[PDB]
Amino acid sequence: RPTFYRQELNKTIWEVPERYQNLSPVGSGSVCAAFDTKTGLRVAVKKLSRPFQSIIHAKRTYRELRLLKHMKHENVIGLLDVFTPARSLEEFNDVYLVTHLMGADLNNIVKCQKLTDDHVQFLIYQILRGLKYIHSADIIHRDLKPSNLAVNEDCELKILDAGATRWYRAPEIMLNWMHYNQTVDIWSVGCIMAELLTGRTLFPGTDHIDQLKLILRLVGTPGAELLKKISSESARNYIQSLTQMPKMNFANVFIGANPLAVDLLEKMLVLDSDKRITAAQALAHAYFAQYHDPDDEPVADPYDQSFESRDLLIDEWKSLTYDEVISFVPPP
Ligand SMILES: Cn1nc(C(C)(C)C)cc1NC(=O)Nc1ccc(Cl)cc1
Ligand SMILES: CCCCCCCCO[C@@H]1O[C@H](CO)[C@@H](O)[C@H](O)[C@H]1O
Repeated sequence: RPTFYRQELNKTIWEVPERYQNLSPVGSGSVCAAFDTKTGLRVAVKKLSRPFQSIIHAKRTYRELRLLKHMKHENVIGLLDVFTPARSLEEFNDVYLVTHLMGADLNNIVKCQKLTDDHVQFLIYQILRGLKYIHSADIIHRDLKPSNLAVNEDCELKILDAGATRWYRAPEIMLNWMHYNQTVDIWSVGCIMAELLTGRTLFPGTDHIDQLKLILRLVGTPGAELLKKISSESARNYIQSLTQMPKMNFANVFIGANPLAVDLLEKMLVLDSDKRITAAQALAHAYFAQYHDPDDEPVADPYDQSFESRDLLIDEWKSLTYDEVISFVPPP
């Protein structure tokens, strides 16, 4: 145990190792920017909010620590440190996570700077590279969106999950298909890419039903091959009565754009999730010829997520989370 110190920021009490100095809030879990003295770099410190209040909250805390500890990739958020002031399992009630401070997210970059095709290839390439890694650990993001993409002054990017919200969501998630293959994240990428190319939100729906309406206007109402696969009689009938929107020609939609960018978008923005390009396939697409290195697109170690099936007591999840804090080994 290093030495800790108390400070109040925005009516929140923060107890951190003296290692971390100059704390100033960035967001509300609550996040502070800090100076890491041992390494002399700026970091973000997140104080977990009510981590062990319910069984579901306690499992989320554990899930969050388990995940961040596992993520070891350039284009994915990584855990620099995890600490608790607690001297013992009985004293355990707060969790803090430490990661790189990246100065800005992808909205910010898009909403005032017009991006070149080269900017788009590089930024999307990095999202796909990080996604290949995420997906190889049998993890699905489910909420990919520009605010979950941190970007530095070299436009190097990492994927995170900080916790408008639905403009990037796969149509199957908004019909609560409740199965979801990993290509839901690829839908999200198509939406992000289109917006980097045009500077405009692809599907800026006002509410849930407007969202879907806008999606179908571009990609059309489901074709016969898709409808064939819908096991739910009600879902089928919901779908089949809506006016039968034709699939738009993307070349006629994304006018100024690289024909290779258009081809890739067509392969990502498919209603049928069985037919969407995977992260690994997308990396070898010609759009990214300048960036693609098949020997530098690493996959993750096996990730044991059997805890996901488990129904445990708050204090069990708490103890399990406490073990993970203790076993943490900081990066090189
Ligand atoms: C839950 N989750 N899932 C992922 C992915 C899927 C991107 C690996 C990442 C995370 N969690 C986070 O990204 N958590 C997090 C913690 C501290 C800060 Cl300052 C910012 C974010
Ligand atoms: C309004 C009509 C929207 C239909 C879009 C949903 C089609 C998504 O695609 C479906 O996703 C499932 C994964 O969850 C798979 O099991 C199916 O095989 C696949 O076709």
